[PDB]
Amino acid sequence: ARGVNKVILVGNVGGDPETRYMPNGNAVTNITLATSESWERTEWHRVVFFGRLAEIAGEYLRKGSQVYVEGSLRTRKWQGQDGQDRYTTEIVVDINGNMQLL
Amino acid sequence: RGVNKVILVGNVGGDPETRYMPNGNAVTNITLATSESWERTEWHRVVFFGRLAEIAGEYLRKGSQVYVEGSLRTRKWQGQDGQDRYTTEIVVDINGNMQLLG
Amino acid sequence: GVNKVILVGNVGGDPETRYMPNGNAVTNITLATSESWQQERTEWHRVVFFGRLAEIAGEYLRKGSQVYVEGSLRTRKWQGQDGQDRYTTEIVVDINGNMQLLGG
Amino acid sequence: GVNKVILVGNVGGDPETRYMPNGNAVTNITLATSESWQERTEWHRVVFFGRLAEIAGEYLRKGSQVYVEGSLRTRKWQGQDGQDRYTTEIVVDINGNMQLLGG
Ligand SMILES: O=c1c(O)c(-c2cc(O)c(O)c(O)c2)oc2cc(O)cc(O)c12
Ligand SMILES: O=c1c(O)c(-c2cc(O)c(O)c(O)c2)oc2cc(O)cc(O)c12
Repeated sequence: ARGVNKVILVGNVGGDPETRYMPNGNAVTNITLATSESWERTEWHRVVFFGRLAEIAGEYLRKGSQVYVEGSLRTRKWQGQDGQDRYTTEIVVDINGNMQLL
Repeated sequence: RGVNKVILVGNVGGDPETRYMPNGNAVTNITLATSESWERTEWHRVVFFGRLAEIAGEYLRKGSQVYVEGSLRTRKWQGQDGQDRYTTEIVVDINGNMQLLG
Repeated sequence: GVNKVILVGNVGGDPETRYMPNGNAVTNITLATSESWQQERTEWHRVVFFGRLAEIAGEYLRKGSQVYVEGSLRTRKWQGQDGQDRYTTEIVVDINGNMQLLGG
Repeated sequence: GVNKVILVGNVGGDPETRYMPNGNAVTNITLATSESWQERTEWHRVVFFGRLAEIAGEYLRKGSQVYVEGSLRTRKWQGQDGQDRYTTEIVVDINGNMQLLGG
């Protein structure tokens, strides 16, 4: 009927956080997060924070910061300037998730 | 050198597609639906490797409820038009887990 | 830090739910998880729910129900009737956690 | 079923590592996680086996921050009987994971 959709990541922040405000005006910050698994492959994650965690992320995270993150997966549908249909899967960290500077 | 973990419980979207590579090894593919009701449903591309692939292929059907634990991998590809596209999947292999529910 | 527990298993007996003056509900179960490989070892967990999930658990869980549970670990200290220190570690599932009835 | 625990916190004292009749290492720590609402800290008994036991023993120290993923095992034991006692531990072995944090 309904399910579980949970993501946990520990890794290093790719560049400085980009935080912006909606009209509301609630904070949304964006980062990319690198995790690596060795047998080396590194994996880049698009993490987006909302609400209090957005402000905290925006304030405290920097390029190279190590951080723990817990959220859920959302794939957004969007259009390129040729029309078409593109998709991006992100890790949404909001009130139902968590973040910890490490 | 990071943590990259995904846990999902949801219902399988269509019958599993399983195929064999050279080497004699199974890879099965499903889509998995998770929903949070106040309703939004989220579709996940899950791909299994190794023993779990055979087990998935054999036991999962359209509508099956299943628990899944894997890690996120986004694959880059050029679409027929010149463009870069990305597909993020949940890889469930020896480091992950699956459990048929019901 | 982070303190997180995820369990899928079968409920051991009927839930025991009770209400405080407030009221607010608290329900208790035991939950069995097994790893098979001996031929199986089963592990018994003391899970306790608070708030909305407590009512939902109380209502919907029964002996034998399969359920998913996400909470955090709390270990309670107590003196037993021999005067000795005892400890009980529970999985607390509250507003920060989650529960999902499985099957149909 | 599924029996999974994930913790991030600070190690309570130096790790205690010991070796078994074979050669295999087992190391023990306590791990503190805290939530402020103004604060409650929770102490976890974590026990490592195999490679992670050696890595834990070598690299973890009092105050180290670490990520840990394991499963819950409650052990029965006598000790002094006295009486029989029970202790729930987080077992981190080949099916789990650990990551030293900080840099
Ligand atoms: O899984 C969940 C979860 O973890 C939290 C959460 C919230 C916090 O404010 C925390 O600090 C925290 O650690 C967890 O909320 C939730 C709320 C839901 O409606 C449903 C969920 O499934 C979760
Ligand atoms: O999460 C897991 C994990 O880390 C390992 C693992 C850990 C090590 O330290 C190793 O050297 C290794 O080969 C595997 O096995 C697993 C096996 C499962 O069935 C399920 C899991 O979730 C894990």
